[PDB]
Amino acid sequence: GMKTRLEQVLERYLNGREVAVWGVPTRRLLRALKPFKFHTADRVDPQYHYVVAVTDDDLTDFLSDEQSKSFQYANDYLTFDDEGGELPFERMCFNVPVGRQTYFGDGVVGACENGYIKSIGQFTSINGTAEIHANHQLNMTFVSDDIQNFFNEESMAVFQEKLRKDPKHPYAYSKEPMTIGSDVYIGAHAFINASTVTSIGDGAIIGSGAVVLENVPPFAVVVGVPARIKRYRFSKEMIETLLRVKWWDWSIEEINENVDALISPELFMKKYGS
Amino acid sequence: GMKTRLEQVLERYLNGREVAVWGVPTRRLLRALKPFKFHTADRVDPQYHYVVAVTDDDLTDFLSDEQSKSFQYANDYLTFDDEGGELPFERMCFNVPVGRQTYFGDGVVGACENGYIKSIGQFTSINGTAEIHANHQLNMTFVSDDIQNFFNEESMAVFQEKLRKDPKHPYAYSKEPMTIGSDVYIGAHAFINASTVTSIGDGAIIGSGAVVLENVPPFAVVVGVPARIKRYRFSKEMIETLLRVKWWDWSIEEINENVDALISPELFMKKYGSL
Amino acid sequence: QGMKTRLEQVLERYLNGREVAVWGVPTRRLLRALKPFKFHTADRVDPQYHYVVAVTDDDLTDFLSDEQSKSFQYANDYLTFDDEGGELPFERMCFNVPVGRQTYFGDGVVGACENGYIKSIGQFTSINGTAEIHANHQLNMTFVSDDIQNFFNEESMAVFQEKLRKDPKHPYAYSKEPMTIGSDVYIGAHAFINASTVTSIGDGAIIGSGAVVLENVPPFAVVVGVPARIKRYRFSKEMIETLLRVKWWDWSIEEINENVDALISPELFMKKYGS
Ligand SMILES: CC(C)(COP(=O)(O)OP(=O)(O)OC[C@H]1O[C@@H](n2cnc3c(N)ncnc32)[C@H](O)[C@@H]1OP(=O)(O)O)[C@@H](O)C(=O)NCCC(=O)NCCS
Ligand SMILES: CC(C)(COP(=O)(O)OP(=O)(O)OC[C@H]1O[C@@H](n2cnc3c(N)ncnc32)[C@H](O)[C@@H]1OP(=O)(O)O)[C@@H](O)C(=O)NCCC(=O)NCCS
Ligand SMILES: CC(C)(COP(=O)(O)OP(=O)(O)OC[C@H]1O[C@@H](n2cnc3c(N)ncnc32)[C@H](O)[C@@H]1OP(=O)(O)O)[C@@H](O)C(=O)NCCC(=O)NCCS
Ligand SMILES: NC[C@H]1O[C@H](O[C@H]2[C@H](O)[C@@H](O[C@H]3O[C@H](CO)[C@@H](O)[C@H](N)[C@H]3O)[C@H](N)C[C@@H]2N)[C@H](N)[C@@H](O)[C@@H]1O
Ligand SMILES: NC[C@H]1O[C@H](O[C@H]2[C@H](O)[C@@H](O[C@H]3O[C@H](CO)[C@@H](O)[C@H](N)[C@H]3O)[C@H](N)C[C@@H]2N)[C@H](N)[C@@H](O)[C@@H]1O
Ligand SMILES: NC[C@H]1O[C@H](O[C@H]2[C@H](O)[C@@H](O[C@H]3O[C@H](CO)[C@@H](O)[C@H](N)[C@H]3O)[C@H](N)C[C@@H]2N)[C@H](N)[C@@H](O)[C@@H]1O
Ligand SMILES: [Cl-]
Repeated sequence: GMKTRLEQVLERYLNGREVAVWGVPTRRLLRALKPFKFHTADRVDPQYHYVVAVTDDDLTDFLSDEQSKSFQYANDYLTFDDEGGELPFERMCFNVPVGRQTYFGDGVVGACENGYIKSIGQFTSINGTAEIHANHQLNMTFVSDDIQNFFNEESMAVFQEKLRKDPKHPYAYSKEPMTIGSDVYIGAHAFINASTVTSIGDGAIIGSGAVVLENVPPFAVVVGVPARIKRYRFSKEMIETLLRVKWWDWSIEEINENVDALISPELFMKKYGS
Repeated sequence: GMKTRLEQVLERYLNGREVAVWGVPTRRLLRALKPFKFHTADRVDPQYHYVVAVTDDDLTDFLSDEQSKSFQYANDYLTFDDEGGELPFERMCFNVPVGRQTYFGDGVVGACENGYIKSIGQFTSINGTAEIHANHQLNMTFVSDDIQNFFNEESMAVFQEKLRKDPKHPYAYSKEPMTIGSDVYIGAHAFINASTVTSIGDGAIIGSGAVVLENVPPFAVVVGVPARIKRYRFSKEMIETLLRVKWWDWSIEEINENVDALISPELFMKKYGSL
Repeated sequence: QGMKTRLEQVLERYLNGREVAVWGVPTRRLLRALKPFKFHTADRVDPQYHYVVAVTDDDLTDFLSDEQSKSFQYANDYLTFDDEGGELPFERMCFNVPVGRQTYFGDGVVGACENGYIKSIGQFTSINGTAEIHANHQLNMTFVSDDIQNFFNEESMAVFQEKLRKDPKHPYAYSKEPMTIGSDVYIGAHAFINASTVTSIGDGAIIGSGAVVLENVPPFAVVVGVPARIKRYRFSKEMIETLLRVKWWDWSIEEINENVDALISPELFMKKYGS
């Protein structure tokens, strides 16, 4: 129903080639490949073939073969098992928009599937171990969720009605899915609570181990259990300039023309601050 | 003979059907499928077939397939590679009893296999990243465990004898394996120390990131590194009542008959006000 | 790669001209490692003629529960293909990284060896599989992303690398030594060590579960917390000094067994080696 990462890349780049499967195929992979022509990879030529590596180990083996030298990433090959891997173009993850050059792990892929995330910006870097989950209801006698597997139609109706009016947003009910900005960095073993967080601002840094229970302002650096603001990456004038310029939506050419201002915040302020 | 999750479900529900394997069969699967007829899934019909998706992606595929619309969870299908998934009936994980509708990840599966856990309650929800490990010996010149691979039988015997006497339970020696109660909730990146914890009480909530180094009282809410008690979910009076009522052992029929009391603590204390 | 996997180094050392019997579903990567050898799908296996390679841990568990495994000895006659961080009875390489005997860690630390963040990991060291070791990205530019560099032309890349190599805060662990992780070190679950700011986890160090380690851990220090702080040292300053000279973790196997009384009892260790 919803285009996988691989499905989006093939639409964009397969360009009528056949798919050369590198590695042991899976049922999920074969279903995704039914509309196209595909075969077990043997001799591969990027004029004729698109290489799908099934697992990361498959990709590792393929990138080690001399036959891969003529294949360029995403344009001519991809890994099937890496829904959170970044791409050179804006993509969808389970109906969540994800910007260019943004990566995350299966925890966040799940959070996208669970409806917890509104979007993830560009050039955002999320450690694979990050976790994003909602709270369960905290205003009933039980805290379990799978208890509802035992609920009949009537029990489940009252259960849902009280979830729906709970202002603490159990299961992120009746709140906005959170936006994760562009140029965000999230370190290892971090948690973001989907019941109380709607906003991880542009440029925000979430340090390793941080348990993030409330919104992170743009370009704030938060650490600790629970996450506290340690510092801001830039002055407020530089932050508001960054929020107006939005360099993370710049074209590739634009990124290179102004590389100097991207590596020097001082020149960035100088060029764009007024 | 320690039975997988899948074997326990097949024993209960297969009901003379044939197993239809949805996905690539692994050796762990074929060892588990030994007492049953099975084939590679092609056309399936829950009248003659119980479908075993091997991986999570296999189940995703199967459930995306139109042949699945007639298959009920656990009754007619299961994922083999999810030893921690919840079930509608009480089960074993490495001979550790697990209540109904309780789920957890591979780390807690590993804890069951390592012998760290006596039992896990009903309607308990444990994030898949939770870790439960014991301490190594802390009173020896060395802290390694795998050094013992180099011990000969006599060396190993003195090593084991000191371990068995250690009051601080390295490798959880000489202590009770821990209980995890019912209606327990454990967040992401949590840790429970198997050497120093014997019980996660009924109804406890363990916050994300919490490092749990001592017993968590029933219905306590613990957070932090290390975990400390921020509050209890219910009054002192309600906790005693809950511990007597034990709704988590109720029948499905009782859960629906008394759902009003499950949904409102206020009503629960009226209904069970005089025990 | 140019570089030998753990399995490649084990076969080189012990295969001894035998055929490889594959226990489990082979992978394309495994089949490439096995290419120069005669190999086959494990049916009946005999350690005189076969070396068993289990593909996954699940396969290893299966093999070791099969009666056919009784004759096979760890590493000498069988290994797991996909356990690059597992322990070995001899010192080995993980990518460019020396790793001592009976030392294990998980894929996070494997990745850290591949990234260039680790100089060496000592002997008899135990690292929980969830441990993470990563560096900081640049903190003195307009952006913090790394994959933005996938868009850099050659000129853009050059000014980017130029500034990075001048940064005294070591983004991507630039301009610093890769960290050494000592011998007889213990690292608990959900621990993090910052490769930008740490160059040394001393011998004997204990890093507790949940710790965020932002600076060097002295030898035999016990550190906990976010950020990690020293709770105690395992031994007195004089025994630490004695341990760092004796380096029992470099001892041979017979030495370990002859001196097991000193390894078990720090007090006897001291009377013997402390001068
Ligand atoms: C936040 C981060 C990116 C860099 O911030 P920084 O500028 O280096 O911060 P500093 O080193 O100046 O630290 C300043 C203060 O913040 C604290 N601090 C910084 N990072 C912290 C963290 N992750 N946890 C707890 N405290 C932290 C320091 O203890 C110090 O405290 P003090 O000021 O009270 O003495 C880094 O610490 C981090 O977490 N990077 C993650 C790397 C990683 O996880 N690897 C891969 C994941 S993708
Ligand atoms: C603990 C939890 C259940 C909610 O409890 P709560 O009482 O609503 O928490 P509140 O934020 O309202 O306030 C509780 C107090 O403890 C703190 N706190 C709450 N949760 C915390 C956590 N996980 N870690 C650290 N501190 C926490 C709050 O900051 C506040 O502290 P204060 O007294 O010093 O101001 C929830 O925050 C949580 O941790 N859920 C984890 C979600 C998850 O990981 N899911 C996976 C499982 S499948
Ligand atoms: C660090 C550790 C080894 C125990 O050390 P210890 O010498 O027993 O220290 P204790 O727990 O008795 O107490 C030391 C103090 O530090 C605190 N502390 C100890 N370990 C801590 C941890 N991991 N996190 C936070 N705080 C901790 C204690 O609360 C205690 O209180 P105090 O400072 O107020 O006195 C242990 O706690 C640990 O982390 N084990 C690892 C389990 C694991 O994850 N295993 C899998 C790996 S393969
Ligand atoms: N190699 C060194 C670099 O590694 C990390 O960044 C990497 C990610 O690791 C990688 O992600 C992949 O691996 C993750 C971890 O397993 C998975 O979650 C994810 N789905 C998967 O695509 C992205 N593709 C590319 C990105 N630059 C660090 N942040 C970075 O500082 C470090 O320099
Ligand atoms: N989907 C949305 C729900 O997700 C989580 O609950 C889920 C579990 O995640 C899932 O678990 C599975 O996935 C885990 C994560 O990989 C594995 O560890 C585990 N072994 C595996 O069975 C259980 N089967 C069903 C349970 N209700 C949240 N707690 C809940 O708030 C949220 O509403
Ligand atoms: N079984 C119980 C023992 O378990 C852990 O020690 C084990 C490691 O778990 C294991 O590691 C393996 O599993 C890890 C977890 O997935 C992977 O990261 C790793 N790559 C993989 O080789 C090593 N081989 C052996 C070591 N003794 C505890 N530390 C120890 O106190 C406990 O007694
Ligand atoms: Cl039952």
